[PDB]
Amino acid sequence: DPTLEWFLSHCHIHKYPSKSTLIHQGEKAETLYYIVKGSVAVLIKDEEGKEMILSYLNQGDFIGELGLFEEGQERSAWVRAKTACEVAEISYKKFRQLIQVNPDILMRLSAQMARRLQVTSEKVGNLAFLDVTGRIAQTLLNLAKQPDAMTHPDGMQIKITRQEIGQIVGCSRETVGRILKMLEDQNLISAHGKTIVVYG
Amino acid sequence: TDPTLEWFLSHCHIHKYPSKSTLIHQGEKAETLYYIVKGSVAVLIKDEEGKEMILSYLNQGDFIGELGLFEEGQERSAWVRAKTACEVAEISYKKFRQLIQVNPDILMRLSAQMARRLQVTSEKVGNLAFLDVTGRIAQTLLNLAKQPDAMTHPDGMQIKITRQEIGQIVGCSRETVGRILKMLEDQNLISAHGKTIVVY
Ligand SMILES: Nc1ncnc2c1ncn2[C@@H]1O[C@@H]2COP(=O)(O)O[C@H]2[C@H]1O
Ligand SMILES: Nc1ncnc2c1ncn2[C@@H]1O[C@@H]2COP(=O)(O)O[C@H]2[C@H]1O
Ligand SMILES: [Co+2]
Ligand SMILES: [Co+2]
Repeated sequence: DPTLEWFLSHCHIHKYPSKSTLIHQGEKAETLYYIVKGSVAVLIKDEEGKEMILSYLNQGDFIGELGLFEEGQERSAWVRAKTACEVAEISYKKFRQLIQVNPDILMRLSAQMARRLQVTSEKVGNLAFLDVTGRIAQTLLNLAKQPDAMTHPDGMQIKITRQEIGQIVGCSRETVGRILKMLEDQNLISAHGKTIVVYG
Repeated sequence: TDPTLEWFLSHCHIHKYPSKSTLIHQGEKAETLYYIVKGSVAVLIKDEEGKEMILSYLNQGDFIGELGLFEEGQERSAWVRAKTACEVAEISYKKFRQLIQVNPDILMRLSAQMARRLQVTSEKVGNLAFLDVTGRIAQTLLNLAKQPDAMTHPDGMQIKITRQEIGQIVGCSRETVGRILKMLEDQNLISAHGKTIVVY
């Protein structure tokens, strides 16, 4: 679509190696990103320093949008490259100009914000309403739908550490280990360390 | 005076909702957007058995029902309940989308609110994670003792909050809250005197 191409023509490209940080929580926010390639993790850290993965974002996702709409905003979270990342970046000042030229670019941005509120709202509810077995089950399904998932003779294969899962659902690495074992025993997955096949 | 808002409002029609009435039911097909002209509401989600978690309080000046705007056929993501007598302006998504094309500033106003809500709800995820209901209640009382209208007290800091309110913050039953406060008291973390609590 030409709207996106137009948008990108006003951006400039940065490349981020896997594990590098694109955005630090608390920074003054002045620029918008769009993921051209790769994936990032959005992270926050509780009052006792435990890291918490709010979301993964992928090709086609905007980042750094939350600071755009009122003056003097700080970045609300850390964003770290999960894989080699290529991102287009544009100043808020410039983006505001584009918005006036073609409102559709704001529509696409706002649509992702709405989706994120829906998703994050469900996540907070599940923290109270779902047990860790349930949260991990859902997470495994979600990861199987991610661009880095691999089709498998037996289903969809994912690569992920117990630590990462713990940071997603809010539990210890050991808890994850035990629950992965249960889900296996329940014939929902087949574990292989940092390699898991999800059935469906 | 906000010319942009008044223009938008001229395309709306007004509804009056009595205190405790439900403006929006989770699951209903979303086709309209609201703007609160007067009053306050609570946004809540519920587990299969109907236990409530409050996500936000919204009041005069806030949009509600915005999350289904960017793609037809979505369901309301939460319940919205009137806390006081409420007057809301309502408009179809179809009409609102036309306004956006005429003047994208109306979408900017909306998006500013979506962005604040995502930050707030993300913070709630970080707050509730890695804790069970007891830990969540302990944390909740500790945060309230740092809020504006939290009066000083010889033993610590005195706050006023009901069991139902606490339960809605952490997503548990008031029965559960009651049990937990008694223990917290026993463990010399707090002193509970009805709707009044002193946090040490
Ligand atoms: N709950 C969330 N879901 C998805 N993305 C988020 C969430 N919270 C923060 N972000 C992203 O992380 C970014 C951190 O910088 P910004 O606040 O400017 O913009 C933020 C969003 O792009
Ligand atoms: N996390 C949240 N914070 C603030 N408001 C919310 C949140 N989740 C849902 N809402 C509001 O509740 C509404 C329910 O209907 P909609 O999904 O159409 O639009 C939603 C928002 O207006
Ligand atoms: Co740059
Ligand atoms: Co109506």
